[PDB]
Amino acid sequence: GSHMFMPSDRSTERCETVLEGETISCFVVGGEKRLCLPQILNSVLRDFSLQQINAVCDELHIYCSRCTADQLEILKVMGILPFSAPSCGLITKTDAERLCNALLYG
Repeated sequence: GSHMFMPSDRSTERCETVLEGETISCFVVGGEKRLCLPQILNSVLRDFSLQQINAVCDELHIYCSRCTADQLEILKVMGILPFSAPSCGLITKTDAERLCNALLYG
């Protein structure tokens, strides 16, 4: 058992937010919505190269976190990711908005 060692709460539900016209699934962590990165890359930023996206993320000091086992499962149950997805990155709402703004406009 891990509970006796005082583990932190895990994600138990998902939510969503609208990013540049697309509804993206998220998990609230630390008071901020964390957006499913693959979903963004496959929709709002579908026509941008991963090289450019990555380059701009670095310039904006955007850190992409990794889905916990619980978050990965929830996204799969929601049909957002295939059941065979090995992992999934997350990006904060603020970071995602700035990234899309930098790429889509100006």
